[PDB]
This record gives sequence, C-alpha cells and structure tokens, in this order.
Amino acid sequence: TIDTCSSDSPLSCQTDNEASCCFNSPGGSLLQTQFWDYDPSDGPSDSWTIHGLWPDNCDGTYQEYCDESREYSNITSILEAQNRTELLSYMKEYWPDYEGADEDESFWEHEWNKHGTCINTIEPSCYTDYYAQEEVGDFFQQVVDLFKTLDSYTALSDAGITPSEDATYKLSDIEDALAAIHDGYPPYVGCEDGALSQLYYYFNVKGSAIGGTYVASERLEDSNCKDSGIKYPPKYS
Ligand SMILES: *[C@@H]1O[C@H](CO)[C@@H](O[C@@H]2O[C@H](CO)[C@@H](O)[C@H](O)[C@H]2NC(C)=O)[C@H](O)[C@H]1NC(C)=O
Ligand SMILES: *[C@@H]1O[C@H](CO)[C@@H](O)[C@H](O)[C@H]1NC(C)=O
Repeated sequence: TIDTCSSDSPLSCQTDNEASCCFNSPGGSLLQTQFWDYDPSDGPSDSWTIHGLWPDNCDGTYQEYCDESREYSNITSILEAQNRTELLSYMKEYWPDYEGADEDESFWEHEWNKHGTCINTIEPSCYTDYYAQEEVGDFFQQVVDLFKTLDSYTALSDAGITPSEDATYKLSDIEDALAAIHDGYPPYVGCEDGALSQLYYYFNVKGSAIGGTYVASERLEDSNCKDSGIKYPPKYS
C-alpha cells in the first residue's frame, strides 16, 4: 500500500523542500472542492456533493493532465476490481454528475485524468507492493475521506444559513460559517447566477496526499459572489 511518512513531515507550500513521495510539490495546495447542484438537483436535499481534489501550485496556478500513461476510461471497473464497492456506492450518491448516474463515469474519469495524475505523491513509485491502478482507487477513497470532514451544509445551517426560496445571504456570513469547519480559513465561495454553487477548501499536506495530514490553509482565490443578495436555492424545490 502507499508509503507512510512521518507525522512531523514538512508542510507543503509553507516550507521549502524537494518533491518526493513525502512532499507535495509543485502541487502543494490541495483543494477539496464541492458543488451545490439545484437545477438540476442531485445528492441529498441537505448535503453538498463532491466536485474533486485538486493540486494547485503554491501561487494558485495549477498543472492539469500530468500523465497520459495513467489516464483511464474505466474508473468504475477499476474500483470494482479493487472491491471498493462501498466507495463506489458512496460516489454514486455524493459524487454525482448532475446530468445523471450514466454520466458519473465520464465525470470521475475527468477528475482522475485532469487532477489526480498531477498529485506527485500518488505515483506508483510511492507504493510498496504496488498493484496496477492502486493509486486510482486510493485517490477516490482519499477525496471521500476529506469530503466527509467538510460538511458545508451543516456548517452553514448551524450559522442560520439554510436553502430558501426567499431569504438571501451575505458573503461574509457564508465565509465565517464555513471557516468554522476549516480552522478559521474560509473556502473559496463560488456563485452562479447569484446563487451559491461551489466551494474550494484549501489545504497544505504533511506527508503523502494519501494518508498524510491535511492542514487547513488560506484560500488562493476569494469569491466571485456579490457581497450580499446571495441565493441558496432549495434542492428538488
Ligand atoms: C482499466 O483500463 C486500463 C487501461 O487500459 C487497464 O490497464 C491495462 O490493462 C491492459 C489489458 O489487460 C494491460 O495489458 C495494460 O498493461 C494495462 N495498462 C496499464 C497502464 O496498467 C486496466 O486493466 C483496466 N482495469 C479494469 C479493471 O478493467
Ligand atoms: C478483490 O477480491 C478479489 C477476489 O477475492 C481478489 O482476487 C483481489 O485481489 C481483491 N483486490 C483487492 C485490492 O482487494
């Protein structure tokens, strides 16, 4: 399985170290991203859903599509062959493609192909007793594991911010509510058509992107929402 690194490994971006299986670089800013899909709606009525996990450069630029030799068109088959049946079921529910389950496969391919291949600490050479595409399955499990710790809907709700046909909301309230689950660092807050739509939670990493310690870090992009008037549309309305 993946190599392990010391829990006092140096923090990506925040320190100056050499890329290795125990140092995420140049992709040292890891973004756990989420969606609020209301039209069409997906996922539970009271949960956001997974967009992905992206390695950005420390300056906010990013690499994409970093390894054509490890791009795939069969993520669902890879997960089944690895017996990750509960992970796959969870993905269908919490990492949906909005268009429908039949588009889930292409969405997951996109996320692995585009972004997973750019996570340097995930490469096969970072494994003991590697088996073909082990890191692909490991990556999907890690996204889910991080997502589970970032329950945006509850954090918002606890701050009095719940989807509504009529209520509208202030950016800074949205930001503060979400910062409370992220060590005081707000996520990127993305709106569409004046509706709350996307979140990026930024982290730096001690050790490997699989299994290392994810440390809440400062957002490298703030928001494209207006300061107020933000709609939080109810799902399945
Ligand atoms: C998913 O697709 C990949 C890419 O084709 C499969 O891995 C290849 O398997 C072929 C045919 O068995 C091997 O000869 C190649 O060497 C493999 N390529 C790599 C990069 O490993 C993989 O087996 C597929 N997985 C499942 C479960 O269907
Ligand atoms: C999945 O189970 C099959 C059949 O038991 C086994 O051959 C295979 O090695 C397993 N793979 C993993 C990753 O657990």
